Order: sequence, then C-alpha cells, then structure tokens
Amino acid sequence: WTATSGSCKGRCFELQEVGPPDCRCDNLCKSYSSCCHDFDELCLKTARGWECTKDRCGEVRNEENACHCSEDCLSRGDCCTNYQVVCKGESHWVDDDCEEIKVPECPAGFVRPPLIIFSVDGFRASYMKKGSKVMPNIEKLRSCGTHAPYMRPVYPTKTFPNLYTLATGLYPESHGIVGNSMYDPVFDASFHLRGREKFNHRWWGGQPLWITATKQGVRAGTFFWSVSIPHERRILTILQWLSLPDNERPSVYAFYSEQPDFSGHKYGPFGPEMTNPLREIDKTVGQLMDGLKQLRLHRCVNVIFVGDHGMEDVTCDRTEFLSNYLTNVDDITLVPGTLGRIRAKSINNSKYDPKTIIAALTCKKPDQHFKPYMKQHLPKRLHYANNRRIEDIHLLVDRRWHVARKPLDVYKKCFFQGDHGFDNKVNSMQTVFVGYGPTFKYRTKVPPFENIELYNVMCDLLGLKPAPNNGTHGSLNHLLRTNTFRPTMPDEVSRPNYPGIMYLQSEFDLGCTCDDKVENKLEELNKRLHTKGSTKERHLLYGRPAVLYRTSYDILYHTDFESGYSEIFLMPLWTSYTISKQAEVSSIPEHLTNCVRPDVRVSPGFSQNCLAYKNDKQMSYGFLFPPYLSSSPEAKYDAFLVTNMVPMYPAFKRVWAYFQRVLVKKYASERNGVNVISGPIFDYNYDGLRDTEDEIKQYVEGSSIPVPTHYYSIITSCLDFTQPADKCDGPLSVSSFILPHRPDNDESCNSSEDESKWVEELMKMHTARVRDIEHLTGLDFYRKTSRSYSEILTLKTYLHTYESEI
Ligand SMILES: *[C@@H]1O[C@H](CO)[C@@H](O[C@@H]2O[C@H](CO)[C@@H](O[C@@H]3O[C@H](CO[C@H]4O[C@H](CO)[C@@H](O)[C@H](O[C@H]5O[C@H](CO)[C@@H](O)[C@H](O)[C@@H]5O[C@H]5O[C@H](CO)[C@@H](O)[C@H](O)[C@@H]5O)[C@@H]4O)[C@@H](O)[C@H](O[C@H]4O[C@H](CO)[C@@H](O)[C@H](O)[C@@H]4O[C@H]4O[C@H](CO)[C@@H](O)[C@H](O)[C@@H]4O)[C@@H]3O)[C@H](O)[C@H]2NC(C)=O)[C@H](O)[C@H]1NC(C)=O
Ligand SMILES: Cn1c(COc2ccc(S(C)(=O)=O)cc2C(C)(C)C)n[nH]c1=O
Ligand SMILES: [Ca+2]
Ligand SMILES: [Ca+2]
Ligand code: NA
Ligand code: NA
Ligand SMILES: [Zn+2]
Repeated sequence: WTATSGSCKGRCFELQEVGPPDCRCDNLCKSYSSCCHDFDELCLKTARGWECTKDRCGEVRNEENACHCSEDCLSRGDCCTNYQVVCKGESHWVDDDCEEIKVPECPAGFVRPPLIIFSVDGFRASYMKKGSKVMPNIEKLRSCGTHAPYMRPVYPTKTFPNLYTLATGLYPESHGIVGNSMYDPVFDASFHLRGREKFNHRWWGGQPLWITATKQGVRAGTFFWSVSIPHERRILTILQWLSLPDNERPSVYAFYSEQPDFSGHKYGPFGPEMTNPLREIDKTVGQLMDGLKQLRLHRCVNVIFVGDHGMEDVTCDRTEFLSNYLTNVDDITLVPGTLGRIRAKSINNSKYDPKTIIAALTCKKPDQHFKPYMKQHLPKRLHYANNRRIEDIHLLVDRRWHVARKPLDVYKKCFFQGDHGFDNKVNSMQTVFVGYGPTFKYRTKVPPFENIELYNVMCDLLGLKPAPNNGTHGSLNHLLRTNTFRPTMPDEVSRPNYPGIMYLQSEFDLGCTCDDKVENKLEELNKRLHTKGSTKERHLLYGRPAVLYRTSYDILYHTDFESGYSEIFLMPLWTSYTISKQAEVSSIPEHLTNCVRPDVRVSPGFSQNCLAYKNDKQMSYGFLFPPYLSSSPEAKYDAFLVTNMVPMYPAFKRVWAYFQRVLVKKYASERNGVNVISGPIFDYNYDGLRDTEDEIKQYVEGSSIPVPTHYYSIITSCLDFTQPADKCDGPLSVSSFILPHRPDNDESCNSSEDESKWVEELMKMHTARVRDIEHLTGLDFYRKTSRSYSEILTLKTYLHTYESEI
C-alpha cells in the first residue's frame, strides 16, 4: 500500500527514501508504484523543452517550464544547460580548446572534486573510433583525458552483472548478480529483469560504491534511474543536486543511458540506425559538460565515461536447439541465449543425470556452436562457479550464436539483430573507459584493463577505503595524476628450508628405477656448485616467489631449474627455469624412458613413490621441468628426480608434453628467451582460492599424493624483445595459463588429431592473469625486479588474449 495523497512540493528528487506507506518523491518512486499524486506535475516538467532560445533570455520566471532562462536561474541552479551559450555569449564546452587541469579549480565550499560516473549500456569499444565523427563531446573527453583502447567486462557480458561489478569491484560469483535472470534454490526465489523481486536486497551482495561512500560520511546521488525519466531530466537533476548547500550536496553522482544497447539489439552493432543513438548520447554528454561549465565545475569534477559490455551481430537463424541433441528435453530448465545454464525441471525427478546431459551435448555435430561444461571446468579466468545461483551445467556459446531449448521458444516466446553475453575475452564484447578531470592524467592512453579494477579507483577519487574486492589496488595507479594508492608487497609467511645431502640411496623404497649408475675434480666441484644455487640467477629471474600461508617447503637448486618443494603436498609449489633463444630441444634417451630417481636431499617420507603410479591404473606422471630442455646429457638426470614429478592423467600428458617439447622453445624463439614458472593448482571447491590439505578430493590410488585440479605456467620475457629474457633492463611481458587437469580431452573436439591442431587452441582458451594463479596458489611472484611495484601489479593483472586487433 501507498498513501499517494501526500505531496512532492519542494521534495522533487529528494535524496532520502521516505518509508512506506508515505508517498515518495525520490527517483525510485516510479519503479515502486509509490510516487505522490503530484510527482509528474511538479517533478517531471517538460513545458517548453530542454533548450534556451534567444526570445527566452531574461524571461520572467515561469515555474511551469522544464528549465529556465530567466536572470535568476543561475542562483536557483536550474537554467537550461545551454543558458550561458544562448543568453550570455558563452561557448559550448566542446568548442573550447582543451587545457590541462593541473589542480582542481573548485568553487568555495567544495571539500573534494565530485565524481560523476556516466554509464552507457551496450557501448562497444570500437564505437570510440568508428563513431568519433558524430560524438564530438565524447571525443574531447577521450582525447584530452585518460582513456584505454578498451575495457574488459566480466562474464556473463550482460547488463546487471556488469553494472554491479563496476559498483562493487567483485566478480559476479561473489556479488551474486550472476545473470539478468537467476533462480536461488535456498531462497526458492527467481530474479528477473521485469518485476519487483529484483529490488529485494537479498540478491545484491558485496558493498557497492554508494554504500561505501555513505558509511564513510560521503553523500551519494541516485545510481538507479527510472526508465521513464528522460535523460535531459536526469542531467538537470544532477546539476540541481550539485547546487545544494555544502552539507547536503552529494560528492558522487551517476547518470545511466539505456542507449546504444536498446537500438543495438534491434539494428546490430553497426546498423545504419546506430548513428542517431550515438549522436544523442554525445548531445547528453555535451548538456552535462555545458551545465558543469555554467556552475564553474568543469575543471573541478572528475568524470568517468564507462560502458557495461559491447554488442555482437546475432540473428534468430543462428540458434542451436537442445531438442536436436537431448532425448529428455522436457526434463530440463534452460536459461537461454548467448550463454546457457541447465538444471533439472523437477528436484523430485531421480532419472535426471548431469553426466548423460553433458555427454549428449559434447561434440555431436561438426560445426557445433556451443560447448558444454560442468561449471568447475570453465576457464578459471571467467571466475564463474562459486555461487549456488550458477547452475552446474553451463553452455559457452560461440560469438554470433544463441542456444535455446526448442524452436518454438524462438518464434512463440526475426526481430533482433544484436546481442551480448558471450565470453568476456571476445572483441565485440569489449567496452569503453575514459576518465577526465583534475585527478586523471592529461592526454594519456593506458592499456586495456578489467572493469573489476575501477571500484578501487573510484574509492581513491573520493578519499574512501574500499571494501574487500577482486581489484588489485594499485594496478591502475598509472591512470591517476594524484591520489595514487601506494601498496606494500605482502609479507612472506613461510620461510624455506635449504636441504643439503641427507639421505643415502638405499634408505628409499619407492619402487622406482633408473639406468643412471653411469660414471673427476673438474666436473664434480661444478655439479656441487649447481646444487648450491650457482646458476640460480639464470633460472630465477625475479626472485623466489613468496609463500603467503603457513607450510613446510624446501628450495631445491639444479643446473637447469630451481623449485620450491612442498613437504605437505609431496611435489613442487613452483618450478622456475629460463630457456634462451639459442636453447636446443632433445629427446628423452631410450635408457631413461621410465627413469625416476630418489632425491637425496628430501626424506623418503616426504617423497612420492613409483609404486603408487604403477597401481593407479588411471593416473600417470609428468615432470615440471621438462627433460626435453635439459642443457646437457648429464644435466638431464636432474629432470628425472622424484622431486620434479607430478601426477598427470594420460590424456593430459598429451597436452603437457606438447607444451614442454614444442611450445616452450617456440615461445623462446619468438620472445628472445622466456622464463617459465610452472606448478600444480588444487581448487576442488572451485572458489578460485588455494585449497588446504583437507579440501583435496582425489589422491593417487593408495597414497597421500594429491591430484591437482589444474597446472599453471607463467611465461615472462622482456617487453623490448631486442633484449634477451635473462638480460632485460626495462618493462616485462607475460603470458600465463591455468590448464584443467582432466582425464579426457572431451573439451577439444579435434583431439584425435595431432597435438599441433588442437593443443595451443586449448591453452589460449585457458589463458590467465598471474593474479589468478596467485589466488589459486597462495604465492606472490615478481618480488625482486627493477620495476616499480605499481607497474608489477599492472603486469600481474595482464591477460593475454589471442584476439585480433580491436
Ligand atoms: C573476490 O573478493 C571477495 C571479497 O574479498 C572474496 O570473497 C570473500 O571470500 C572469503 C572466503 O571465501 C569469504 O570469507 C567468509 O566470510 C564468511 C562471512 O560471510 C558473510 O559476511 C561477509 C562480510 O560482510 C559477507 O560479505 C558475505 O557475503 C556473501 O554471502 C551472501 C550469501 O549468503 C551473499 O549475499 C554475498 O554475495 C556473498 O556471497 C559470496 O560469498 C560466499 C561466502 O561468504 C559464498 O558462499 C557465495 O557463493 C558468494 O560467492 C557473508 O554474508 C565467514 O563465515 C567464513 O568463515 C568460514 O570459513 C573460515 C575460513 O577462514 C573458517 O575459519 C570459519 O570457521 C568459517 O567456517 C564455518 O562455516 C563453514 C561454512 O558453513 C563450515 O564449513 C565450517 O565447519 C564452520 O562452521 C569466511 O571467512 C568472504 O565472505 C567473501 N566475501 C564476499 C563478498 O564474497 C573472493 O574470495 C575474491 N575472489 C577471488 C577469486 O580472489
Ligand atoms: C540498469 N539501470 C539503471 C542504472 O543502474 C546503475 C547505473 C550505474 C551503476 S554504476 C555503479 O556503474 O555507476 C550501477 C547501476 C546499478 C544497476 C548497480 C544500480 N537505471 N535503470 C536501469 O534499468
Ligand atoms: Ca547492458
Ligand atoms: Ca579452493
Ligand atoms: Na598408472
Ligand atoms: Na576430444
Ligand atoms: Zn542488451
């Protein structure tokens, strides 16, 4: 119930929410069906439109008008945004030369530069160049402020998950808005675009920027705008709030546009109908900047122009139907479109079986345009699994396609020509970032970055402490002139042991064999040096990784590689080695095919054993430092130490052996040497975070040897590839991956072919940031470089996409 009989007189767009059943005059009242009777009359004036004209200049104030051109309008804070241009001979902001804003130039009473977040829905990154001729205001912001060539959204590349990730710094699995449609089995409740359930607070996790500001005494304007309130009125409302007395005035404001997404769905991303929406968004930017210039705030406010996701060409005829795959299509519920989520239609149906659904959807048609995954098997870079609202079965849909349950859903539910939601590495899904103002840099281009990083920067711009989030604070310091965040490196929690030779060969009973009893003061002293770390500077180029949790581990040195060996997990946490451009690849000698050697530095009790692998009929083993890249026949024997061995399903060893034998040297050739750090990851509860020993669900049969869920590699070289990786004087270049450790290659439909046709494609799909490996391992990399810490944090957030140029 709402007693809509109270009044909005002098309450229009009030900032406080008055409690039911008293009628509301705040922006959300429309959405709630609760505005006072006179809200439209008083608060949504439209008389005479939005622009001053010569005849209106100096007019007698008529309170009916949408905006004013009377002499008193500046002191009332309610002139039309073009007032000073039309009536007072001023220029539009866009027509002014850009001039560096070295310090905030703010009216008296302003405690800090206000922040205005101008969000545009479906604004694809390439509109900035492709539409530049028709967006002069946006082009001025872009060229004069700080901009990236694109900003990476989160998956799924849908509106609500991205807008709320921008507001919170969290992945959707953590903030809870995992789609624009969701079912929460604990609540037994459904969230939809239409309707009221979506306003219930239990959907919205984390702490969004307006709540962060409010808790810390910084006032915020509205972020959600009722769809019926025209953009011109939204802008006028922000400018009115900016004229409030100091103690009442917000410091952070948001404007939202439903365009160009609305038209992009109808016309496609580059439909000729798209020019007009771009022009109209640019005109709204110009209204805002003219309005700020009138208020003498145009060199005071920081403005962020940011999008939620892009837009791809998608038509009704490019739809895959699950009814062409599944016999039981009526026993499932599908969340459809540019991603699929499948769960049982009835929880009482005990014939429902996810395994048979996955198999029926796997590589069943030659040009199949989606791929099924259990959510824990999705690429870890999507961070899309740890939430009960994400169904166990996920379909990753190819760009330009949809998936639906049955044909009748697509015509009895072509209209549309655009859509979005695909993998957030896809070029068409990328979106925009420009920052303009005193706190941003001037005429500065920054590399692409992920939208999860922006919350921390928005908090920096407002003087706020961010709530805990998934940004890496400091990684975007290069966007900023002032207010940078100067992080310290985390403290190492566990110090390593450095064991020497402590065990005789006969103390081991591992069931291993090696043909190595093949026998010198020249060479003997030299090999002793290698075991004490004499080549460590060659192979550990950026310092040893720090272990950020409590554990027991040993540093082991070798001619060709260094490792941090866990006594708890019986294998390395990390193995580091450098491969120069000149390195040669060799084979494993015949006499050494099954060789595994006890490591006399590490007790039998803290070693793996060969018998466990013999007995586990499903599990084989591989090596972290590859025997193929040994520096000499004699150094090769180190690669067969039991302390370099890790458990590997035979199907995965196909992938691993091709990476080690072919791709590492290919990368060293291309990049002028590479440093590689490789290791295991254990994430059995798919939370993106290192498992403790009691979370491990699978061991090599009969043993305490844990089976990794993934294997990672971090591959680093010099950004200036004229310099070799091991003699690099400037910035670094990195690429990394987190490969799932699976017992089949069902993910790769072409896996019956030679590894040259499918393995690198797999690895590209599982590209990762170093930060993702840090969360998964409790390790901190790049501790000893010559580079600034913020530059290293930017490096650790980098993701190599193998997408073509934007
Ligand atoms: C991205 O950044 C985020 C933010 O930094 C990282 O997420 C944090 O990760 C922590 C570890 O996973 C997690 O810490 C837990 O907090 C518990 C208290 O949780 C509530 O309070 C906080 C603080 O206000 C709140 O934010 C939480 O919000 C979640 O929950 C509601 C839903 O109920 C949602 O609305 C919201 O979206 C959010 O959901 C997300 O997180 C939860 C987990 O909290 C997931 O389940 C969801 O799927 C979703 O992803 C909560 O309201 C605290 O109780 C936990 O403590 C247990 O574990 C510790 C380990 O230290 C142990 O010592 C304790 O004994 C305790 O165990 C007991 O409970 C167990 C479970 O019943 C039981 O098994 C035991 O036997 C014990 O009885 C834990 O400390 C933190 O909450 C989240 N924060 C957020 C916002 O998500 C995230 O990891 C980063 N991602 C990456 C990849 O780096
Ligand atoms: C989608 N949407 C809106 C605008 O909603 C937002 C606009 C901007 C920002 S942020 C944080 O990017 O500045 C967040 C939001 C959420 C949805 C979080 C409240 N109004 N109406 C409507 O349908
Ligand atoms: Ca959107
Ligand atoms: Ca985990
Ligand atoms: Na075996
Ligand atoms: Na296959
Ligand atoms: Zn859309």
